Amino acid sequence: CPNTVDCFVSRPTEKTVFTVFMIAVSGICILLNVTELCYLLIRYCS
Amino acid sequence: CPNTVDCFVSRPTEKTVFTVFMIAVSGICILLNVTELCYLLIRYC
Repeated sequence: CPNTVDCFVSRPTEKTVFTVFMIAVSGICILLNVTELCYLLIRYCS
Repeated sequence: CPNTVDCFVSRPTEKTVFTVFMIAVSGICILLNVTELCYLLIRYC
């Protein structure tokens, strides 16, 4: 490409909405897994 | 034009060749007119 070329993405807004949906659900699964992990490690130490 | 575009000139080499000729000849015309300034100031002054 000579110098800098402008390029345009297809459906960027819809892709952002689904990205937010996947990230937020993925982050919740991190909290749920962490909560269960600490629950077991609370009992194991106790 | 978005960002910087590349453009290509038509016959750049032939145009440079003819540019030197016109510049060089006009330099000769300057010297000739200076000579007429000297042969006319020697006669008068």
